[PDB]
Amino acid sequence: SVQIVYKPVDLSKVTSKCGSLGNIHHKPGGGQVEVKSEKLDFKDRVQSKIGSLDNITHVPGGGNKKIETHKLTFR
Amino acid sequence: SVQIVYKPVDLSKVTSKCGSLGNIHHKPGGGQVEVKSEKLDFKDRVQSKIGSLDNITHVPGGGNKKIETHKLTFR
Amino acid sequence: SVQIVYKPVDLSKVTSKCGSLGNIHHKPGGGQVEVKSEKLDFKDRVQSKIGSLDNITHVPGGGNKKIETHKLTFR
Amino acid sequence: SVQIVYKPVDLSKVTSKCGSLGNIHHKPGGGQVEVKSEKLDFKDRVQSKIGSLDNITHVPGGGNKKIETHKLTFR
Amino acid sequence: SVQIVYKPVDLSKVTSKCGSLGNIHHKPGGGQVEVKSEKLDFKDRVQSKIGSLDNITHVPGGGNKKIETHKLTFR
Amino acid sequence: SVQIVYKPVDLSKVTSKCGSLGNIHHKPGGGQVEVKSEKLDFKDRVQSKIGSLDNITHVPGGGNKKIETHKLTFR
Repeated sequence: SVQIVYKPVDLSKVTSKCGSLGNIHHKPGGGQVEVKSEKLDFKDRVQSKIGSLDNITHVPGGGNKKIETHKLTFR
Repeated sequence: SVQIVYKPVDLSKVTSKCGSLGNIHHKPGGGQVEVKSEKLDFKDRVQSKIGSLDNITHVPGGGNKKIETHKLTFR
Repeated sequence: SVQIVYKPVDLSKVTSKCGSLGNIHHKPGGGQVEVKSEKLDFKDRVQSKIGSLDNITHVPGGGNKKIETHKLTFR
Repeated sequence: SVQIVYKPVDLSKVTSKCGSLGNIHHKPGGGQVEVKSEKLDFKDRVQSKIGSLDNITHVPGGGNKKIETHKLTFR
Repeated sequence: SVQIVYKPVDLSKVTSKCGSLGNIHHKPGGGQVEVKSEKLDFKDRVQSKIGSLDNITHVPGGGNKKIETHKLTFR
Repeated sequence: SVQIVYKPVDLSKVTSKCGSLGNIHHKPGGGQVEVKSEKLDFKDRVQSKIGSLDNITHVPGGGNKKIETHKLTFR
């Protein structure tokens, strides 16, 4: 016969104090984008992008990530 | 015969203080985008984008992510 | 006694042929203008301009200037 | 006694042929202009300009200037 | 007694042929201009400019300048 | 007594052929200009410029200058 026991335990305190978060700035693609094209011959899929794209400005006043995982297999 | 036990336990306190979050700015695609095109011959799918796109400005005054997971298999 | 004579003469033909004037373009101030200002103290005249201004696009299909002048003094 | 004579003469033909004037372009201030200012103290005149200004695009299909001048003094 | 004579003469033909003027381009201030300023103290006139300014794109399909001048003094 | 004679004469033909003027380009101030300033104390006139300025792109399909001058003094 089989006897199995699991006792995970945690208290942890993942913390982040700030007195004053200030004055973040972000200027992607300030400048000028130009794209000329003549006599182009494609015989398959095309994807294009031009300009400012996919620009993130994440500012988590927190941003305290915490993660956990627990597997327990038996055959 | 089989005897199995699980006891996960947690108290954790994922915290984020700020006194004052201020003054975030974000200027994607400030500048000018131009795109000329002449005598183009496609024989398959086209996707295009031009300009400002997909610009995020996430600002979680919190942004305290927490995650957990628990699997328990038996054959 | 005094005897004075003036005989200016001209035929000149100031010419400009074009077969086809085409396709002029002009994009001033394509981009973005921003102007922040805090705690400014003036004790005299101010002039300001912001943006697109005073942009000319002269296109004289002719533009044949001709000029002449004639003074004739006596004391 | 005094005897004075003037005989200026001209035929000249100031010419400019073009078959086809085409495809002029002009993009001043494509990009982005930003101007922050804090705690400034002036005690005299201010002039400011920001942005695109005074941009000319003269395109005289002709542009044949011709000039002349004639003085004739006597004391 | 005094006897004075003037006989200027001209035929000249100032010419400019072109078959095809094409495809002129001009991109001043493509890029990005930024100007921060803090605790500035002036006690006299200020002039400022920021950005694209005074940009010419003269394209005289002709541009045949011709000039002349004639003085004739007597005391 | 006095006898004076002037006989200037000209035929000259100042010419410029082109078959095809093409494809001129000009990109001043492509790049980025930044100008920070703190605790500046002026006690006299200021002039400033920042950015793209005074950029010419003269393209005289002709550009045949011709000049002449004639003085004739008597005391």
